[PDB]
Amino acid sequence: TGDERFYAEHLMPTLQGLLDPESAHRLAVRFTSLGLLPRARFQDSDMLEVRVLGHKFRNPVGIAAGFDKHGEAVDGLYKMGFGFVEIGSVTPKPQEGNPRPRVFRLPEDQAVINRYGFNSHGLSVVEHRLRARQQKQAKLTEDGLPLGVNLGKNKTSVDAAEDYAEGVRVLGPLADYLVVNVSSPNTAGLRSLQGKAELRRLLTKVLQERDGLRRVHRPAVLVKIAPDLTSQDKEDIASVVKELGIDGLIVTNTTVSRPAGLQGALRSETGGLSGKPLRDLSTQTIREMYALTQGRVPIIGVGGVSSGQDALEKIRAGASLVQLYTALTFWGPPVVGKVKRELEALLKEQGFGGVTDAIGADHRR
Ligand SMILES: Cc1cc2nc3c(=O)[nH]c(=O)nc-3n(C[C@H](O)[C@H](O)[C@H](O)COP(=O)(O)O)c2cc1C
Ligand SMILES: CC(=O)Nc1ccc(-c2ccc(-c3ccccc3)cc2)cc1C(=O)O
Ligand SMILES: CCCCCCCCCC[N+](C)(C)[O-]
Ligand SMILES: O=C(O)c1cc(=O)[nH]c(=O)[nH]1
Repeated sequence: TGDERFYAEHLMPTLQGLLDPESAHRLAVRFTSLGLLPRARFQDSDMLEVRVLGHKFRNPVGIAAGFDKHGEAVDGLYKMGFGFVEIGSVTPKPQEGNPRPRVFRLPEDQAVINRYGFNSHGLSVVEHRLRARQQKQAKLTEDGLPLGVNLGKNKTSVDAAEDYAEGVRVLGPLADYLVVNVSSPNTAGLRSLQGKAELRRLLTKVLQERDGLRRVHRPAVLVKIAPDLTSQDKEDIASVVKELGIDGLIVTNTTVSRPAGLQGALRSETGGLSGKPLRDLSTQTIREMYALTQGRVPIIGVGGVSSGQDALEKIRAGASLVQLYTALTFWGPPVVGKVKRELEALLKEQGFGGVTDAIGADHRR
């Protein structure tokens, strides 16, 4: 029917009652890849346009990594209304991830816990999948609909930095921006790459490889961090980011914390928690990183965004763009248009000429 209320109150609840989360996810990717979606309707206004990372974004709402892990539904996602698409978290070689079940719903908390473990088709498969639509994407990007590629590492890799280096060389030429994901809570020792010494070495290699690509194929490089960092960790990341000239940060992957108050029966499953319970922890992390980097480093805010208010709070905290995933798993496609519509209304209501004017607003009051 293509209606917010119908999807949230009937279609989605029914779907989740018939299919486990991973099955619903696979089914969703299929329908999305085929463009079988409800009306978009919402028309992006000039107010939502953002210029950052060397690109124009029709609107600041993107689909976070993890929904389209292998780059199979990019075009369908733009059709859904996202201002930008970030694909997967691709590992050099293909790998299956953890055994099932590996993802769980916490309906009473509007949250999800996942421990997929980097299931990925691998760089080669994704490379050819993106090459098949490389020129179509070039036009989309020019039209204000950029593509991001999230890089991960193989479970059995003996050289983490080389895994990311490979990703930069293979998919960097096909992306507007690359994401060095060192914040997955489901890969042993991965988060330790967020440490100062280890991060500096890793990012120096990544940036060298990126700089070695032809200008037209030279993507911006961002680092995606966890919401569970100590104050010391954040200070160190900010320092390395400014020292190396990292282009941006994606703030907050899922959390390994289990906030008091979770009601879901599956709250104690191992994995990263996403959704509403993560929202403010992520917003506060965005706020801190913005201040530590003097507002000079673009931030993509993500974690628990399901409304215009959620989006604006992250923008005012310092995010230039935001992403969502879990909200889509509960409310369906209509949630994209809802967030954009509510965000536009709030911007006007609060006297902002547009999204750009609101970025980091809280720090100036
Ligand atoms: C099932 C699932 C799979 C995910 N896979 C990835 C991934 O491969 N790479 C990554 O950087 N983040 C991944 N994420 C994290 C999301 O990109 C995002 O940082 C986090 O879920 C917070 O946003 P949300 O509350 O809107 O879901 C995943 C999240 C979920 C729920
Ligand atoms: C862990 C995870 O990714 N879960 C999920 C991921 C996606 C979805 C989904 C998203 C979009 C539709 C859709 C698409 C086209 C037309 C109409 C509806 C359907 C299902 C549901 C879940 C879920 O847990 O239930
Ligand atoms: C992904 C399973 C959820 C089932 C709903 C599929 C909705 C079809 C939307 C109809 N349409 C393409 C015409 O807009
Ligand atoms: O593949 C996964 O398990 C995964 C990766 C990541 O970066 N974040 C997450 O929540 N899950």
